[PDB]
Amino acid sequence: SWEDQEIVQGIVEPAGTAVEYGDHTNIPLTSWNANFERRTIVRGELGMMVGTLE
Amino acid sequence: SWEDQEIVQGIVEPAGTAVEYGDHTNIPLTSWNANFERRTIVRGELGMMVGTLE
Repeated sequence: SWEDQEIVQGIVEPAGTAVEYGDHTNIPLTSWNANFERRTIVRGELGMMVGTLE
Repeated sequence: SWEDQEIVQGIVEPAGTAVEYGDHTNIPLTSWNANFERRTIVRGELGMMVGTLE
């Protein structure tokens, strides 16, 4: 909006590996991780000056 | 028109580079420059002379 300072984008990485089944074996677990990437806004200005005789 | 001396064509170069915006910063100014390129007209003459016996 030209007054804001940053633009944010997210990223999520899932994780988890399968295991051979067993009745009494421990249950393996899945999970996920989250990261964010930010970009800064740069604003520029330019102007002009005009006289009368000019 | 074969009697004029020059043919003139204009050229305009704008100028001005932006700067980062600031609330209390100096306003940058754009401008322009003008030049006029001239080409000279060249006249050439050729004649003939015929005699009676010739």
